[PDB]
Amino acid sequence: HHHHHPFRATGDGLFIMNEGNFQYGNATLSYYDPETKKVENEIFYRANAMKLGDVAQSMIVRDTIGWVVVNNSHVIFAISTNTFKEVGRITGLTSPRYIHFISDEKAYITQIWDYRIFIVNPKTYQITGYIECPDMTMETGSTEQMVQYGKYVYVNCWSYQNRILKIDTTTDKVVDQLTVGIQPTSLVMDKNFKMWTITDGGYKGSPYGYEEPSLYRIDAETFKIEKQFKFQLGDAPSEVQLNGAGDELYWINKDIWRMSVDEERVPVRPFLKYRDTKYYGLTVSPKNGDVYVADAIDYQQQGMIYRYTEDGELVDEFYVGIIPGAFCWK
Ligand code: CNC
Repeated sequence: HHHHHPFRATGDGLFIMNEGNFQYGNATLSYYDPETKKVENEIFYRANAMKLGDVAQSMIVRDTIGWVVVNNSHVIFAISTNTFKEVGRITGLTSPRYIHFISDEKAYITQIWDYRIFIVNPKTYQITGYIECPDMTMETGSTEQMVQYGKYVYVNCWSYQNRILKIDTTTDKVVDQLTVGIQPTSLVMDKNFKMWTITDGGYKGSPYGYEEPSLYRIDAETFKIEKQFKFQLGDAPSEVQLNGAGDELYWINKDIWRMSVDEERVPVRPFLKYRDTKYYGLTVSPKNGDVYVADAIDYQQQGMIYRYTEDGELVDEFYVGIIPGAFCWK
């Protein structure tokens, strides 16, 4: 007829969630093919004729449907992973963080500025319940990333909290907790069924705290801490990630750092050196073993991704949205 055929996502590509400026409404989604090395920006806007919203935080792909969590627009959009077109949405979310699917019929949505985890039925798009976290307020509340062991979801508590919680999905109740250093940022489960989390500093002039941050290996069966790796005061680490095998752990602390999940010690040498910039998100390809590093670079201008081989040679670098912070494989 007339207009050029719409953009489609063929193949085993990569969504990049760009946070945008908080309060400025300029969050965007990007898509990248590793084979083609072509990035498409603003795919949500261009597909739906509608701005993504305000702090685009995270994403999960589930049977060709992508669940994109817009933290500060109080929403999660279901999109086609082929078309990027909205197929449905979940609204009325305090300030969502991450979504974890127990089943098709039930998922948990963590929140900041709330003491509850929301329970939804993804097939109806409806809230089904709430999970009251102990010793938590609406004023300082924070749930974040999740992993499942058996019948249990574990979840780290970040902004002005110092805990990992343990939830029985049979009852949807918190049944156990573990205190760690302040503001654990992230959580992953390795091939040995050990969780890893890394704290940030707090910040200079926090009313909650400012201490030395730490990486923790934790057994999933027994919920006990096995190691701790303490770093410098004024470090502010973030975004722990695993490779596809779950035997190589990576995190951000000025540089990108890498450690085999086996072995008792933090390597001397990073995976990738500091650049007087703000490395901010991170992922590993489950096909290639390749490492993508999201640079926010000053948090103002258009950000960049940097792609490296498992063995540390630069493959590609490409411009995305403002403050890229998270990835999701298709
Ligand atoms: C830098 C930064 C960022 N932060 Co802070 C983080 N960590 N933050 C910080 C640091 C600021 C040090 C500094 N001034 O450089 C740091 C660690 C101290 C901080 C503090 C906080 N932050 C916090 C959070 C949760 C967030 N932060 C982001 C704004 C989050 C950003 C991510 C994002 N997508 O925006 C972020 C990575 C980039 C913001 C920025 O510097 N923009 C550059 C430039 C454009 O500045 P801007 O327009 O004026 O932005 C200002 C604000 O963002 C302010 N600010 C920073 N964080 C917050 C948080 C809140 C709640 C408010 C009202 C303002 C801020 O600092 C900037 C001053 O110019 C956030 C979007 C990150 C995320 N995606 O989860 C998220 C807020 C989302 C929400 N719904 O609340 C803390 C609650 C974390 C904590 N418990 O320690 C805390 C709040 C303290 C406060 N209100 O003063």
